[PDB]
Amino acid sequence: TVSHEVADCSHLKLTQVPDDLPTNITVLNLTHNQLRRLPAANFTRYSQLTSLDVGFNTISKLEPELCQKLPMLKVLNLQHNELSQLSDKTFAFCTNLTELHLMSNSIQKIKNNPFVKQKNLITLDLSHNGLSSTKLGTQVQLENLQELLLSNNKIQALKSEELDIFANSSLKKLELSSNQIKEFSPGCFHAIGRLFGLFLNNVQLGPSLTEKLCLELANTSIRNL
RNA sequence: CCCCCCCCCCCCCCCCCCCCCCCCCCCCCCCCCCCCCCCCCCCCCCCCCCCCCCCCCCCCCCCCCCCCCCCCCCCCCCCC
Repeated sequence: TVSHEVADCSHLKLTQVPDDLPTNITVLNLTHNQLRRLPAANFTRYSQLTSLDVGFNTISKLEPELCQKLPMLKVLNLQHNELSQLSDKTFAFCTNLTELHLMSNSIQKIKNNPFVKQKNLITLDLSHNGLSSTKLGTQVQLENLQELLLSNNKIQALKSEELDIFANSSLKKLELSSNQIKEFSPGCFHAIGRLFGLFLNNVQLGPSLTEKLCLELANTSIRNL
């Protein structure tokens, strides 16, 4: 685990996090490991981190006390894990995050409300998940959100009520690639506050569905398609 | 030569309630085993593409060297 300012533990087959590192480290990387559990009790010493890349590992579920100890954590990477369950208190105490990757966690459904308790989030990733609807909450949140990725999901319909959350959000990227959406609801994109870019790569529309898509983009601020 | 009415004690049967003890079924939680699917760690094997390295072979170019063939010149000498 070589580290001078950047802490790297890539491809080192770690089972538990190390406990001998400088306190003032900002980024700590443990990609490509098998941290089966990530206890919060081992991070008493680690309280000055900003980015935490713990992706490509085998974490089952997370605890609220993990980011209690981190008041300055800003990047939280959970790529290729088993975090299939989310709760209101999963990301409650930590709200300074501006980056949150959840690619390939086999997330099935968003139950009630995982993302109100943060307002400074910028980029949200939900690629390679089992989501079938774009509903991520009940009320309106993610005011400062700009980047949203939902590629390689199992979404077949893009309903207007599913995007009522983003009535006051400026979104520059809606990554909905590799999802077999076959129905478009009126006002689905008008519910979005500020839509700037739509990405529908590898998605089977056809000419008629493309025409309906363009009709649904009437009177909006889209820049890229 | 008889019936009736009171009372004690002990029975038997029947309905209700409360106890233990057990059986069957079911619920909840936990453990073990088997099967299916998925993720990650490595160490890899096979195939294709791309890039280089060595050696070698064919063809070509350039510079030659030797030999053969042809032509010209210089000097010397004869024939009529």
